[PDB]
Amino acid sequence: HHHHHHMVHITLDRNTANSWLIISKDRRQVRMGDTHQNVSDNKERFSNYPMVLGAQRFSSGKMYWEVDVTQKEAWDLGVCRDSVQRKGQFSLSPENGFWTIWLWQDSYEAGTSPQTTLHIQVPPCQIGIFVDYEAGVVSFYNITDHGSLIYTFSECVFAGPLRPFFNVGFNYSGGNAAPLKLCPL
Ligand SMILES: CCOC(=O)CN1CCS(=O)(=O)CC1
Repeated sequence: HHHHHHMVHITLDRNTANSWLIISKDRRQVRMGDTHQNVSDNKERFSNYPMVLGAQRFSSGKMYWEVDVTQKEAWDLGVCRDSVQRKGQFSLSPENGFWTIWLWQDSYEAGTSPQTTLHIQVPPCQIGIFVDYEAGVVSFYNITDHGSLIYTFSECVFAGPLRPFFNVGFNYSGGNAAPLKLCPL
């Protein structure tokens, strides 16, 4: 792909994070803590899952960023509406305002309803995410496999400002402690 020139500098928004997440001082890395991280509750925080939003809001244009997922067993990545539900149980679907892919139990799937199987021959260590707001497109790229396409959501109905979306996943196994990292431009 030739989307690299739309690169944007994404930072994480502390105030949206699940209370067990640890966001680095530079706001470029997030990981699961082993306990509550001693922050107050607020209506922005994701309560049920280890999720956080980027600070940036997008309502036009073309945007591209990359995320490092090295040695993780589970994660979700993509974009979501600024107004997604924060509290309680919900599925990641375009109907609920999410355009995402994930890794879970050794398989990759796109967050459609119902979910779609992805065909990845080279497990990615870094994922590229491209958003074209006007075209209604969200695309995912395998940076480890020379930028190969993973998945395209098309005919997206964003219906609001978009935020970068992250889930570091649960660490019940002891094998998913590694962080998500925003990779340099
Ligand atoms: C994020 C919501 O908190 C929990 O469900 C509690 N806990 C699950 C197992 S874990 O992922 O090892 C650490 C967090």
